[PDB]
Amino acid sequence: RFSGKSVIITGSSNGIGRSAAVIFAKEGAQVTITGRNEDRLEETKQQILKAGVPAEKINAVVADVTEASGQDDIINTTLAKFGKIDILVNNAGANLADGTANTDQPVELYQKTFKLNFQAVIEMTQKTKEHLIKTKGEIVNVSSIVAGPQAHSGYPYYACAKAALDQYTRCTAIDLIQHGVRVNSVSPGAVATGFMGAMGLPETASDKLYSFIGSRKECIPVGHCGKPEEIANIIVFLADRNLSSYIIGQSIVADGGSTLVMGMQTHDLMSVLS
Amino acid sequence: RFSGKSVIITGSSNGIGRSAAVIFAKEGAQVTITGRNEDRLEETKQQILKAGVPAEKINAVVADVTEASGQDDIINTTLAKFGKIDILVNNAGANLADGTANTDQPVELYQKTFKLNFQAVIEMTQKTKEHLIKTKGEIVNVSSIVAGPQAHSGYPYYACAKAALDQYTRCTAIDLIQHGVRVNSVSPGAVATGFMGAMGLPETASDKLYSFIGSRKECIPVGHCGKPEEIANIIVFLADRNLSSYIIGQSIVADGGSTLVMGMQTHDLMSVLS
Amino acid sequence: RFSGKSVIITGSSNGIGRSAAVIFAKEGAQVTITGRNEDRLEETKQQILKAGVPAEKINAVVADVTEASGQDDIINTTLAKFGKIDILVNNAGANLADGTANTDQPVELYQKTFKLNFQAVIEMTQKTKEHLIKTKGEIVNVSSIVAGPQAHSGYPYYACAKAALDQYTRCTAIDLIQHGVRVNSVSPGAVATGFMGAMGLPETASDKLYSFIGSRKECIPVGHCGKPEEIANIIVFLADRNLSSYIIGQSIVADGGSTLVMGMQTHDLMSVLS
Amino acid sequence: RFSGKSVIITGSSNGIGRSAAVIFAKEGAQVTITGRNEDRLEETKQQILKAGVPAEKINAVVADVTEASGQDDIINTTLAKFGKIDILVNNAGANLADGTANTDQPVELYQKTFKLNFQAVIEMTQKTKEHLIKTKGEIVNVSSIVAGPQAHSGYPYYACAKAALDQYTRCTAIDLIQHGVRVNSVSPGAVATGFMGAMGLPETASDKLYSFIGSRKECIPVGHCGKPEEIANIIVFLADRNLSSYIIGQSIVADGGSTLVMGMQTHDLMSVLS
Ligand SMILES: NC(=O)C1=CN([C@@H]2O[C@H](COP(=O)(O)OP(=O)(O)OC[C@H]3O[C@@H](n4cnc5c(N)ncnc54)[C@H](OP(=O)(O)O)[C@@H]3O)[C@@H](O)[C@H]2O)C=CC1
Ligand SMILES: NC(=O)C1=CN([C@@H]2O[C@H](COP(=O)(O)OP(=O)(O)OC[C@H]3O[C@@H](n4cnc5c(N)ncnc54)[C@H](OP(=O)(O)O)[C@@H]3O)[C@@H](O)[C@H]2O)C=CC1
Ligand SMILES: NC(=O)C1=CN([C@@H]2O[C@H](COP(=O)(O)OP(=O)(O)OC[C@H]3O[C@@H](n4cnc5c(N)ncnc54)[C@H](OP(=O)(O)O)[C@@H]3O)[C@@H](O)[C@H]2O)C=CC1
Ligand SMILES: NC(=O)C1=CN([C@@H]2O[C@H](COP(=O)(O)OP(=O)(O)OC[C@H]3O[C@@H](n4cnc5c(N)ncnc54)[C@H](OP(=O)(O)O)[C@@H]3O)[C@@H](O)[C@H]2O)C=CC1
Ligand SMILES: CN1[C@@H]2CC[C@H]1CC(=O)C2
Ligand SMILES: CN1[C@@H]2CC[C@H]1CC(=O)C2
Ligand SMILES: CN1[C@@H]2CC[C@H]1CC(=O)C2
Ligand SMILES: CN1[C@@H]2CC[C@H]1CC(=O)C2
Repeated sequence: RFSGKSVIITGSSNGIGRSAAVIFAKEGAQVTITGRNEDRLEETKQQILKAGVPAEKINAVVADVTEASGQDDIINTTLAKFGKIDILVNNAGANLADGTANTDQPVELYQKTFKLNFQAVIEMTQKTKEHLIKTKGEIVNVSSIVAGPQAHSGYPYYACAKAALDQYTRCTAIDLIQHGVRVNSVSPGAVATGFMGAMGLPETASDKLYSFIGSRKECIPVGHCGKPEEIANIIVFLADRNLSSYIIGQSIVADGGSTLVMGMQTHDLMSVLS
Repeated sequence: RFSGKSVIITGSSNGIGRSAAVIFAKEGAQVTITGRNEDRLEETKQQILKAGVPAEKINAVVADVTEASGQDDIINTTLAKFGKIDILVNNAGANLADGTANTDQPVELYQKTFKLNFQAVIEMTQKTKEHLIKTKGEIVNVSSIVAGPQAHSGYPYYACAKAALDQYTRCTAIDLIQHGVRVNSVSPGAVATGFMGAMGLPETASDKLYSFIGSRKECIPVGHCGKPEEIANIIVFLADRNLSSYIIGQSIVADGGSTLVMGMQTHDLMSVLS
Repeated sequence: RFSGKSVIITGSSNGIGRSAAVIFAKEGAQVTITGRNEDRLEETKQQILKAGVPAEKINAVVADVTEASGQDDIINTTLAKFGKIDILVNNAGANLADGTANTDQPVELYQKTFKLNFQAVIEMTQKTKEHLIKTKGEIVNVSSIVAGPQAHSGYPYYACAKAALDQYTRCTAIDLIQHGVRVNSVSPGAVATGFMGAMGLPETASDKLYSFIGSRKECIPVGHCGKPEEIANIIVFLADRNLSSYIIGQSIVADGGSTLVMGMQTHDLMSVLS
Repeated sequence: RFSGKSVIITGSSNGIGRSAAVIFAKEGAQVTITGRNEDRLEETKQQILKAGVPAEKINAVVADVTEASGQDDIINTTLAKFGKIDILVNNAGANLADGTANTDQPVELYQKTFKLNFQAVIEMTQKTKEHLIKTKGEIVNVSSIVAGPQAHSGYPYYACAKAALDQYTRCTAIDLIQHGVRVNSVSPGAVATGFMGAMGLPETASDKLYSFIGSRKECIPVGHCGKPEEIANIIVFLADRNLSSYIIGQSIVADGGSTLVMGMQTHDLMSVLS
């Protein structure tokens, strides 16, 4: 339970952020849900309400997490309404696509990619710090296996932003634990959300993709494509001092086993000898 | 909840294994607790009973996990009494000490060390496999930060056994997930248990040690020495398909942040310039 | 030998870059040395000339690696004077300081730190590619143990920039190898150079700091503080396709063993028991 | 040069060891080559003689590295003929096969796999130490990408033995460096040698297998299967204190980029959408 806890979940107007928000709410938390898409943000709110959570325990904020005023709005409204902040979930993120790929992607794409997936995390962390230390709270960042240890050459900026995020999780974890706040992270593998849709893929195509990798053991050993709730459960676990108190500055990989398979292992000996 | 689940926790006559066993039991599991020390095994049983768990839901077995007959006894009695096996927790382990240290420790110490911390894990895994696949169960191994990434030159065999364990967790996870069983692990940092006592340290000395590292931020950033329950909570989380289903073949580090600190970082710039 | 090889070493006006430059030159390579400080760049040129290398083999360029103008001059002058580019070593880097520390360092320091330690690498890589694939050349990046696996909470942006670099090395390595160009990196530990001076420390304080860590085994196990040449040697090995041809997208750690020591290991058992 | 250097290369009767042996010899070192197969050991000696090296510089010893008798002969003959030992390269190793696979391989295969790939290293290290600290020598271990970070479920014991080796390299490196001896390692990926033959594959099948993976970029990004010399080169670099002096307790990965590819990346987006 997170009864009474004030929780801020960035990027909760869809996917992982949404699931996490409903879980926190079902666990008795006062949650600040936010995003840019007003319709989807409303959908998240309705799912929480449908869960039997009173409207006063929900603070929906329409904002761009990369904008200073948007960040301030998210934080100020949660403070005004809940009077404190216990947990910060830096979940908002995306693999920004402009049509280019590989090392040829423009630096402008690099700037925007880092602006969202990294700089915004720094800013939310800095602006939330003082409040988290007054409650001896938590921070849970949402990284990705795209950070490594394998190469993700098709989209280096997104991959490197996450890699930067991981070391930021470790740095802020060791610095902030001094003041009583724990910092950890989750590195998801493939998760069927609106992620590919945001990259430009029609629902029909994103579905085909998630379905394909979810059925190929060399893609996802576990036998199914990740679901938002599966990642949300681990974000919640890491946000629960009572259960994960001894875990500090770590990002637990949740990829159904994807990173445990090499490209060379997709061929079996026999078939190669034929 | 683990209502009805059949759980085998090796090394549950003390420390982490004990805590995990009581948690599983409190969660409604039928637990097989085992060890070599009859008195301590009984103490674990009593703690479970004191928790309000009926005696029929407890299978206490006195055995040496490195002995074939001991392993068989553990497995057979749990099958006879519970009729199935859902979770295997390879927790039994120890840093065997014979008075020597560093690369000079004898190979005989290496053989015994691996016999317990590694070979016994292989054997329990092989003998439990078929039953775990009939229930599409779980395996949770208990490794250690002594496996790396830092060197632990004072006791190379214990350190290397754990390192071997980690790759075994990954290997068996990818091989066994094909048949529906998930395999993960936990790599604890310092935990105040009977661990140092088993190495030859009197309770008074082990207490002084755990107390010292628990109060030095450069030793354990979190501000306290690990408690068995803190590691147990994560073993339980990993044993819960419903919550950690997408985590496969991973060992989550729980060391209060110890491995995040370098030896060179124990000196601050100013004091060095003085 | 690098006879018939055109090499560009950014940040070769001092420290590691300087050493790398003199070795490449001694091995018969046409070398382009660069930096912002003309006095020190001249000193580098001087050491190369003293090594018996003819002036027509050395192309000194004053430039700011973060400015497009500087980048273009570095590349164009080499192409104009040497007609091609075989090796590019992204050595330029620094832990920018503004007096602030920890998670409190301003985003402005972040932006400047990344522009130098990461964006400059992206840009030099993008602008040199074409010529490197022309000669089936090499790329050697210089990172730092500051990227991980330990936390470096005092200067997060410098740490995270290096963490991003490492994933960039991997991404470009896998992307550019299909065009015949190898990408690798070296992650140095502490090395007595002008690094600390650039941070604001007078030579006396710098020498003191370096001497101290070089004499404490819990700081640098190898027994001495690293010297520029020790890192230059491995940069040269990685730049020599004839010798390291099978190493791809890797960053070899050269820290005299620093990352192999935990902060907790700085205290021996007996000291604690008293 | 290794002029005035006495070098022991276990497993130098074939593959990587053979290549390493010829290079060391070409660099003017007194070399001790060893193996069990006298025919192949002779072939190694022959290549060294053909390289212009005098017979008094080469000490061929027939021995089983897993037997104390063999270990003592390897060491004593070198000391008797060359008077000292400067470098020890633990190259001997093999993925022992008995027809079984996966987590089902018997503990008996485990014991044999570890005795060769791990215990033999412990023993050679313990028995050579004294002489290595006498000359402030080097130790280079040969591991494998088989240790991780990916799973290698088909042959767990060989994989785990290498994982144990890596932590042993780190432990002994930090322990032996205080006595002036450097310990490092190289983790090769696929390399066309007699490795597959030892596993039971006829030369034709072996050549086919090696050619296949060397031509598929998702298998070996670099474009070719590794050759013994490519690994020997890095072993020699690590054995050359004059060049790698600052590298301690590290195992550089030389797999032509294999570990940088995920099984999921073997499928491109467009192929999936159709
Ligand atoms: N899906 C996958 O396979 C993986 C996802 N991840 C991580 O998960 C997160 C994304 O969620 P899913 O993963 O659920 O993605 P979508 O389901 O892609 O969710 C994106 C979320 O973040 C928000 N967001 C994106 N950019 C901005 C912005 N500039 N300002 C405010 N909000 C923004 C979206 O808001 P709305 O659209 O209004 O803007 C939305 O709530 C990222 O941190 C991502 O890296 C990591 C690994 C794999
Ligand atoms: N304590 C710490 O700081 C850390 C502990 N760990 C891991 O935790 C586990 C040990 O528990 P704690 O950690 O709680 O240790 P103790 O509290 O040391 O518990 C040891 C447990 O394992 C059992 N055990 C040991 N050897 C054998 C054997 N041959 N046959 C049967 N049972 C055996 C003991 O049985 P009884 O004594 O009868 O025999 C007991 O239940 C190991 O896996 C260890 O590596 C990992 C990192 C840190
Ligand atoms: N020293 C250490 O302990 C470690 C160093 N490293 C890496 O080594 C590199 C730094 O070299 P040393 O290590 O030799 O450092 P200094 O000896 O600090 O050398 C810095 C070098 O880079 C150049 N440089 C810095 N900023 C710029 C800029 N904006 N434009 C052009 N050139 C610039 C300097 O040129 P001049 O000042 O004219 O501009 C100089 O040649 C970095 O990549 C750093 O991260 C990694 C780990 C440890
Ligand atoms: N080939 C590959 O793709 C990879 C190889 N490696 C490592 O390379 C080494 C093997 O060499 P290649 O790689 O050249 O293999 P083979 O070409 O397989 O060479 C095996 C070598 O070790 C010796 N050897 C094996 N078992 C014993 C024993 N019991 N006693 C004495 N010598 C023994 C052989 O001697 P002879 O048979 O007389 O006994 C021979 O010189 C191992 O350490 C292996 O793990 C790591 C990764 C990949
Ligand atoms: C890197 N890439 C990200 C997350 C896993 C993988 C597949 C996908 O669909 C999006
Ligand atoms: C390696 N060593 C093990 C576990 C953490 C560290 C301290 C201790 O007391 C026992
Ligand atoms: C790697 N090395 C460490 C931390 C940053 C850099 C400079 C120094 O003096 C100590
Ligand atoms: C590293 N390399 C991989 C797996 C084991 C070894 C032999 C081979 O042919 C492929």
